[PDB]
Amino acid sequence: ARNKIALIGSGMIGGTLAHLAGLKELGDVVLFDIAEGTPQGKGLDIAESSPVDGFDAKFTGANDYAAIEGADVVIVTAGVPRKPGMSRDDLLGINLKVMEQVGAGIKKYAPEAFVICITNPLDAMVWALQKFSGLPAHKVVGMAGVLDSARFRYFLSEEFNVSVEDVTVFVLGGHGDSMVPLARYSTVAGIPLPDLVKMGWTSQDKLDKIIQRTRDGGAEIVGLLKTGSAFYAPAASAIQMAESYLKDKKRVLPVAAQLSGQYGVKDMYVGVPTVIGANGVERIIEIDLDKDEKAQFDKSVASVAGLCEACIGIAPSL
Amino acid sequence: ARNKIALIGSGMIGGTLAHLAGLKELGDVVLFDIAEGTPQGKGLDIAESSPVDGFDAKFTGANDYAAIEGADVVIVTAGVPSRDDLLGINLKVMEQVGAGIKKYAPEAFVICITNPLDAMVWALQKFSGLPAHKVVGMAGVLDSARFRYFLSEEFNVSVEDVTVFVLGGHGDSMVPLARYSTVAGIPLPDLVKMGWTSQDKLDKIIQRTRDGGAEIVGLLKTGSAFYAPAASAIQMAESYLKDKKRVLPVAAQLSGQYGVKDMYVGVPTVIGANGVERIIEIDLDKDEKAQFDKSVASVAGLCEACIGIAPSL
Amino acid sequence: ARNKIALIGSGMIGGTLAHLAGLKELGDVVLFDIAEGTPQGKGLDIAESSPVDGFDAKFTGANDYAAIEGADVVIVTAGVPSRDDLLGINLKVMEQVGAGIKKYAPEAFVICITNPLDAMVWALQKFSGLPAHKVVGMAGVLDSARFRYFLSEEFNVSVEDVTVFVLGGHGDSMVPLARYSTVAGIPLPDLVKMGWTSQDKLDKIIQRTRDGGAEIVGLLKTGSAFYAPAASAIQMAESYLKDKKRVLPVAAQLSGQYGVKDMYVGVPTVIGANGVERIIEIDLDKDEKAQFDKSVASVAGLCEACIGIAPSL
Amino acid sequence: ARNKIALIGSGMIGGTLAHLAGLKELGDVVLFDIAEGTPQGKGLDIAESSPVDGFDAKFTGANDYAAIEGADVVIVTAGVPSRDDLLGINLKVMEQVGAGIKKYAPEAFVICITNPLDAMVWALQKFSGLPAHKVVGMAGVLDSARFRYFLSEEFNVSVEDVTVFVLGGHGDSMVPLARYSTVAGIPLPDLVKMGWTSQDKLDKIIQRTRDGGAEIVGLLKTGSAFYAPAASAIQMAESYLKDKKRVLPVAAQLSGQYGVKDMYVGVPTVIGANGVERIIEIDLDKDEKAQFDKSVASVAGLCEACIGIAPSL
Ligand SMILES: NC(=O)c1ccc[n+]([C@@H]2O[C@H](COP(=O)([O-])OP(=O)(O)OC[C@H]3O[C@@H](n4cnc5c(N)ncnc54)[C@H](O)[C@@H]3O)[C@@H](O)[C@H]2O)c1
Ligand SMILES: NC(=O)c1ccc[n+]([C@@H]2O[C@H](COP(=O)([O-])OP(=O)(O)OC[C@H]3O[C@@H](n4cnc5c(N)ncnc54)[C@H](O)[C@@H]3O)[C@@H](O)[C@H]2O)c1
Ligand SMILES: NC(=O)c1ccc[n+]([C@@H]2O[C@H](COP(=O)([O-])OP(=O)(O)OC[C@H]3O[C@@H](n4cnc5c(N)ncnc54)[C@H](O)[C@@H]3O)[C@@H](O)[C@H]2O)c1
Ligand SMILES: NC(=O)c1ccc[n+]([C@@H]2O[C@H](COP(=O)([O-])OP(=O)(O)OC[C@H]3O[C@@H](n4cnc5c(N)ncnc54)[C@H](O)[C@@H]3O)[C@@H](O)[C@H]2O)c1
Repeated sequence: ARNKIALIGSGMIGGTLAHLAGLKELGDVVLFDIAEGTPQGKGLDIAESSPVDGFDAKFTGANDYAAIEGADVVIVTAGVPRKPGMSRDDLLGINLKVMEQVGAGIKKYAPEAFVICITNPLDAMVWALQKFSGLPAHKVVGMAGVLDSARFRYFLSEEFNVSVEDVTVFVLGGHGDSMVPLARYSTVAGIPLPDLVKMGWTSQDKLDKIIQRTRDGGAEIVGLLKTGSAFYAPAASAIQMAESYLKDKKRVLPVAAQLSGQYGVKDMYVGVPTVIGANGVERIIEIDLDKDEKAQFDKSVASVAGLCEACIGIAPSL
Repeated sequence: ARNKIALIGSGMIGGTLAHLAGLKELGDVVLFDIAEGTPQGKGLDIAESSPVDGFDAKFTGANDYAAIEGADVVIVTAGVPSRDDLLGINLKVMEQVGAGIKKYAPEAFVICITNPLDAMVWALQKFSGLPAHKVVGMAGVLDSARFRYFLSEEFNVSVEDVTVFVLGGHGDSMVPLARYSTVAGIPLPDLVKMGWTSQDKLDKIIQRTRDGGAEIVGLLKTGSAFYAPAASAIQMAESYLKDKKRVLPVAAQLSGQYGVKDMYVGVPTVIGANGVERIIEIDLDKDEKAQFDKSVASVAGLCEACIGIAPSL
Repeated sequence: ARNKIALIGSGMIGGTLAHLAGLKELGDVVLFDIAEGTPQGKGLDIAESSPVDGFDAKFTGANDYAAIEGADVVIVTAGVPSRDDLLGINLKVMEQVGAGIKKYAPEAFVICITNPLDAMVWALQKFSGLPAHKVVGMAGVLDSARFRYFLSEEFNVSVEDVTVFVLGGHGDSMVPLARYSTVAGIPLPDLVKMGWTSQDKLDKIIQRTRDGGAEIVGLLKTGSAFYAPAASAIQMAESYLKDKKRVLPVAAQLSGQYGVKDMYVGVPTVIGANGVERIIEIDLDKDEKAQFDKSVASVAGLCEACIGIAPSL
Repeated sequence: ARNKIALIGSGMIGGTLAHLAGLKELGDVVLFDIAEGTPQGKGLDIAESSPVDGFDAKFTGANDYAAIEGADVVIVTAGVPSRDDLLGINLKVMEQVGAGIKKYAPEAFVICITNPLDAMVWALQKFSGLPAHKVVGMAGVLDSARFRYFLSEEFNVSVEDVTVFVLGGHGDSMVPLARYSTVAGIPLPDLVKMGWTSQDKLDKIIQRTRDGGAEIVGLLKTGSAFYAPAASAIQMAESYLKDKKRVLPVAAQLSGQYGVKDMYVGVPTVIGANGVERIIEIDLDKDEKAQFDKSVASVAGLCEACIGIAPSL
């Protein structure tokens, strides 16, 4: 029988996840949304594209959670944006409620799924989502690092004029100010960035500007598109996480995972390097940070706790 | 020198074309549009996604036609969605696009998607002045894709083992040939005799193909199909770039085949490094010929109208 | 957990099978053989190739059947290349492989490539006791692959657009159906009428497909074909593993279809997660029916020769 | 047109190159060899496989160098498995191969695989007289692949998340840099501290990488590795053909970098549409410098023996 992949949210990222899941033959897809028609339409559109490329996959649009029954992977993009100066508490209120509905859906119909959360704000929403759903935490993760890592790698490849395949980056934490990059564990062909700077490939000021561009990467795309946000690279990033699970690949990926002691964090979701295989998060890799790195990490973890506490405020259920 | 692909139009189809061209490593990509920001944002988003799968391609977003200079392939989705109003709006778009290509990409293989397809690609090759064998319209591959998918469902077999044969345009102007459509080489009428489905059901599947575009519009509400149309045009671009010589149903200029001259019609073509290298002229029976003729006459009308807006044609 | 694919025999075909399974990411691979060193060697070599393209798959070489335990797919190329000496040697190999499969991989989909194919797959399902819908032989896809390749060269079109239809086995036992072979849905006889080729040329192509294996042996001198056969089996494996429901010519057990019972014969099948899910039974004309029966009678003879050797059957 | 890839040598490596080149749609392929039938047979066998997977590529087996005319990439495996006797035999081959490339493919990117590699590639570019930035030796990619595979097993992670950095050639001439080899950006020496492994186990993996080729020869008994060597050369070719600018360890001509002039050594290179577009010059510590200089000295030694046997150089 084929793997089944449910996508909870059929907006621009949802649709892109479906298309990539077909192209890559990851299994049958269910596109779920509250909007009537959108998931049916995209699903059929993608299904109609399939003979051109030759992949055999079912695409079902649904407005009911029962459609996701037995899904091997669920990818959650359902939620609302920060439109445009609405409150920070307003946002959390709407998306926490969505995390509660989705969490009930998955618990009922797809309890054994590997769940990948994309909904913002990520570190909090994925934390709310595993509490609300009750799934084992090693089976519920947030996508954030792979995306930041993709942007950073892309910018470095431009800066150095080498393949994106030969750039490696190491990032912890979440997006924006919460990102904690390690330049010293980032490389071209294994040559660490500091050594590349020593050799003149680029300057420290330029590397810093590239790191900042990475922090602001989501907002840059918003600024160019105006009416929506990034969907191609976010979709690609989550599909890479799903693929590592489906194929038991044991990729080492930066993902929002539940820490239970590591880096001195407990009962919370933080962007860390994880090995993702057929049993979800199989190992969380604990590096030995230096004093500056530790400071920035502890600052990032504290900022995420603050958000989680705001969520407990609005939804004390948690 | 990488191949260069220019996408004129950075809407939903344009973006999907760019993503596929990236994923399939077809070359560097330029997203053109009149709307500032959109091409640039989609291009950067796709570029940023590239480390994930590891394709190396440049994605440039542009608002100036000069950006398409030297493009090996150009895919045109520009246009807007009164019959003589939409024609006049879209003809003017073909006019600009034609001028752009003439100036900056004269050696390109050009694939037109803008509706109404047969009239638009016909106008576009006149406006651009490019050799007709290098200017084609995508329509058949999309209709053929929908029809195969529906048959795949009905018969519960792989999409890869269904072949269908279509002439003409979309909707009422489509001319399918059941007898030249098959599963593993067994023609549809033989499949019906074997009990794989009924004629009534086959007829409904043909009708569903006719209405296929309107079906997706009714489900999406705010816009139209873009995955299957994007995939269909990429297939045509890929056959050119790789000199594959696939036999694809495409809007091409006929010059005597099927008794048609100086007109674009959906016909079976072999597409290779030289563009349209061959047009296949099949022997239509009486009823097929009548359907094909009605279809060509209807394309003739749209063209006559276009002449009566832009006498330049 | 990943799919597991067990390859019984690690010669040139087995190694190619392993490499293709790797590149296509069909799952973990077990190479099995008697020759010491060989399977462990090719497995390691392929494994060490894996970081280049980035596929993650285990390659285990083994000289003992226990390594194949729980295989989702087993592909058997084991055997040796007088007629009653060939049947005797390979019958004994089919017996050893069958008990191996019975003991360790009873739920596997099994694909037999050992010659003479139609008799050995029939022997293999009897010895193994596996359900028949789960034991098939590879022959039709290989013949069909060659035939399509020759036609693509003749017509100068993509291999993707040529479909051929073949029943029976290799050589003189092949029964091709020109009327169910096409280019983009146009049957070969109709392509002859358009002047794309002649009937003489088609006949030579058909004879070339009958002799296609001997041709490669005649070029190589010291061995036989392995790339096309390997690719052919992998397509079969893949349709099973991905539940594609491709319609493929395969040696399958008939039980009434075409008038044949308790015998394996090359027929069109639908291959999906349950193995052979349907045997397609087309309406043969009088001459096809006669050619089919002659081919079936010939296979009946080989099987009778086997029962005389191994009354177990 | 399509890219053209000429394979000089149609043994096990050459056939695998041709298979990979077809599968990955890198272009048309010419298999060359002095042996009659072999290249024709492998070419035909692979071509006959093409309809299964659907790649469109021509395969030509030839026994005359004129067949390679116009080749964009040439991959040389020609050769033979007394040290001065081996150098004498294989230098003869590089002279003949050099003469054919010079006459028929003077604009090719040439990838040399024939042993002993750093001497033979050096010799090949002198005999052929092609620009040095267009003639390279494949060695480092293969060592890097084995090394990354062994580490991937060691730590139970994807092969895609291991990076290794290697200078020099094979065996004792290899100069790995543990500090520039990683999992997910974490260097080998730090992994030891974090207790993921021990220094003693790293050392064994390094030694295993040095003996990797001999390890495969021991398992196969009667030949040497061909899957990983073929994958490695294809990666290099592909970086040229698709202008990827991959950072690959390759035998390249140094002209000052690392203190070496007019000699081929394994170094980090950026390979793009112009061949070796950059040679990366890292900052070696004193022990790495001594290791590297010892390795370079042993390559200079071989080149001198070569001049002994062929003063021409
Ligand atoms: N984490 C990251 O790295 C990252 C990057 C980019 C975007 N995002 C986030 O992804 C989310 C969506 O992305 P998008 O571009 O598809 O936006 P979108 O608004 O187009 O998608 C949201 C979809 O969710 C549906 N929805 C709304 N409420 C729902 C509910 N209660 N139940 C089920 N479905 C519901 C909507 O109908 C809509 O189709 C946003 O929250 C955005 O911030 C995250
Ligand atoms: N032939 C077929 O089978 C087929 C199928 C589906 C859709 N279509 C057609 O494809 C076209 C585009 O589809 P879409 O879904 O991407 O719509 P879309 O509106 O999302 O894309 C059109 C884009 O073109 C731009 N545009 C308008 N005028 C322009 C100009 N003069 N120069 C540059 N850009 C201009 C718009 O700003 C917009 O971004 C439509 O005409 C549609 O009917 C054809
Ligand atoms: N059916 C077809 O359409 C078709 C086409 C081409 C070739 N073939 C057949 O493919 C088969 C193998 O081709 P190849 O390239 O692998 O040749 P090969 O000799 O390289 O492979 C045969 C392998 O089987 C092993 N073997 C021998 N006896 C065994 C036993 N009792 N148990 C287990 N293993 C045993 C050998 O050690 C050898 O490694 C041949 O039988 C040939 O006739 C079939
Ligand atoms: N440098 C590396 O990293 C590396 C790694 C592995 C193997 N190798 C070497 O690669 C070479 C190829 O190995 P293989 O598996 O293909 O061996 P093989 O013996 O199977 O292939 C050699 C082929 O070259 C042919 N040949 C001999 N002399 C020739 C000539 N003058 N002109 C043209 N063809 C000639 C032979 O007929 C044969 O078909 C071997 O020399 C091996 O030592 C190098």
